[PDB]
Amino acid sequence: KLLITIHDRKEFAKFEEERARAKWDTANNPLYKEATSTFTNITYRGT
Repeated sequence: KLLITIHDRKEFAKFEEERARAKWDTANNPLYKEATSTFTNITYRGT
């Protein structure tokens, strides 16, 4: 798990830039919820 955790947390360590709150918040501002919306934020155009 040691490297499997370091060699993988890279993504987390990367996605951190978006919700980097998951280390001292995760939920704080809806941002954390917006980081996921970043997916729908491209379809949120309702069209």
